Amino acid sequence: RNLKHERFQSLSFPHTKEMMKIFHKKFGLHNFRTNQLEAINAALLGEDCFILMPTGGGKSLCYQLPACVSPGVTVVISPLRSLIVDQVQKLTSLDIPATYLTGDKTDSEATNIYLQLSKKDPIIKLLYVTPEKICASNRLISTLENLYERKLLARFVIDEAHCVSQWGHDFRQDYKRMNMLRQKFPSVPVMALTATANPRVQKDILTQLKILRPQVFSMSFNRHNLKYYVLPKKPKKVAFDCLEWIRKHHPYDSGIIYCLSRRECDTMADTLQRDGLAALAYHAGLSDSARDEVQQKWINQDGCQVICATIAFGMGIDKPDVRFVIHASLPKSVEGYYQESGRAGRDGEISHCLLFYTYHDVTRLKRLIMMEKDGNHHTRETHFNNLYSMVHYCENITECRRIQLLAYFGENGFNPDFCKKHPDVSCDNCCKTKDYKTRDVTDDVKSIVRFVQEHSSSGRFTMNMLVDIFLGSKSAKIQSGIFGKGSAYSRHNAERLFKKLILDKILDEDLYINANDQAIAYVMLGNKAQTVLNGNLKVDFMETEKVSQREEMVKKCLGELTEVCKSLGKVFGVHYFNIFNTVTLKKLAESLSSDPEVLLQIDGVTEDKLEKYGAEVISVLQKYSEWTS
DNA sequence: AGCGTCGAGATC
DNA sequence: GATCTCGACGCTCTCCC
Ligand SMILES: Nc1ncnc2c1ncn2[C@@H]1O[C@H](COP(=O)(O)OP(=O)(O)O)[C@@H](O)[C@H]1O
Ligand SMILES: [Zn+2]
Repeated sequence: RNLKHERFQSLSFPHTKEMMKIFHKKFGLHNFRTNQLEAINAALLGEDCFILMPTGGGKSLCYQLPACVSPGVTVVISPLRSLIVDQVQKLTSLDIPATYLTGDKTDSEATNIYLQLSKKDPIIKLLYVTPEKICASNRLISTLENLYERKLLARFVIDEAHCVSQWGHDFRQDYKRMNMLRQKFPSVPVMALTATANPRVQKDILTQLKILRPQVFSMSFNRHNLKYYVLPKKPKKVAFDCLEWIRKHHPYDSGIIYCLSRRECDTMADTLQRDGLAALAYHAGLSDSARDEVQQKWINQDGCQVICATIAFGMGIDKPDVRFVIHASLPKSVEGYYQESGRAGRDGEISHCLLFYTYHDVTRLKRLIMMEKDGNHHTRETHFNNLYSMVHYCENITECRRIQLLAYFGENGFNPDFCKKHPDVSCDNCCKTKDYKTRDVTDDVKSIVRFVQEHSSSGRFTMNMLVDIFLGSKSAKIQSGIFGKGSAYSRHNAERLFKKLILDKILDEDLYINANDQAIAYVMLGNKAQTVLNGNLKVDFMETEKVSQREEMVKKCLGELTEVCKSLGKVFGVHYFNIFNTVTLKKLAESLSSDPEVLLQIDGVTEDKLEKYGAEVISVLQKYSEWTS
């Protein structure tokens, strides 16, 4: 399914002259990434395009570049004004005419937009818009209708297209009403983009939007620049480990910490602030005035380094230079973990994804499923399925996590040499230095299964009890059926081995509620236990035991350049990263050159940007002129 | 009633 | 010095918009 659009890879096309002209001089880029040239060409031939790329893939270019090289205006549908504002700010920073009708623009300002569009001489190529605006306001419609007639409606871009699927992680009703846009404007090319790896959703997007035979541009959803860590969660020193970790690796960079509840966010946020870390809580419990102040401070890096957010609310804001993302608890599913931690490092620079794990968090999350009241169906059983798939990600400490994540989406092709060919972004499992031998413990398992069967006739021994008992400890509750046999086993391997008999469907768990809300998991038996007792299924387990002077100047240079962007930001009324992105800055500093003939040969440096932001930047770069050796 | 935490003492 | 064990003591949160 990962096709090759050999037809669209040619530079022989008529538009190719002007397109490359805008690609080099307006955007300032030099080389296309995977499926970029193919997707761009296709869009410019009037084809219905469907873009599937992971975060940071390069989805923005697939519609932003065609709009610049097209008669008329491209109409882009986005789900949030926050996303819209960020993209328009990036575009206006390149002197590319664009604006938006989100709804919080007063009718007077709104009308000024409709004016520039009506002249039929519009200089504006990109018009971002929210879905309820199209649905509710028939004022917008009467404008578009005029553009269609003069053949100036270039195409309908549908950003975040996964919002149309009820099977998607972010469903929106107004996206269902997008089919009415194609009905009135059938001649107009439609383009859908998404960063969803879930194929069942990818398929559903096409079915719901009723796009007739599109060009499907797929890609490997492996996140090339994310370091995946799983770490042992000693509860109650999460904040300390986060504080310690952040200060060690990324003391002066923004990040996110995801917590299950609004309260735990406040708690996490509180602990960090009083120790001198710029942390704020972020969730739906905040007043609207508060919410706006948080995102002001976090996005612009003005008095807030870290937000402590609930998953639902954390999706609502973003910045491209998020250097780390920490999950304080255990995510509900692997797709969820992937999309959540995936939003780190959109700017393509290395970023870290830390999951704090303990199996205790499982029983908590297990009870949440039982409680909630939309209806206890055998679909909510699947919420349990996803959960088990998540634990597997955490318990698997040998197989490359990149393979594990992609395997969950069923991605085929990925080379397991990646972490080895790319040491700088290796995951923890491939980071783990030593080897381990797998042994057969069927003998040991039989005794165990027998033990549980005897005292169950729900359950009467939790995992901890069972481990203490089988470890031959002195905290053990009963020294009868298997006391002292896992004497060989450490309390690390004894633990994991017990975590692996609840993952092979060998021992299920009991969810008794307590004399209080925190539920306990008594151990029972798992269906497959007899296929083991039959003399059939075999079991296996795997016991687990200076800077140089020029390099010093680029650091100093890069330091000043960042603040200059921050200042230019407040002046031009724009986020600091919509001036120069992190990669642009990093390459500028490493040249130490003031020669514009060398600077324009760097990604992100354009004639316009080096003209209205140049003077301030070149001044700083002049100081290091005597170092460009 | 289970469960981390954590100081004191065993063990390497 | 660093990791383990024991066992007394203290806290346990139907989540998210
Ligand atoms: N082909 C490319 N060449 C150079 N830089 C690129 C390219 N594509 C994207 N980028 C850079 O990557 C950053 C984010 O890419 P973006 O298109 O926003 O990814 P996505 O839209 O998938 O989130 C942008 O700041 C842009 O400068
Ligand atoms: Zn790996």
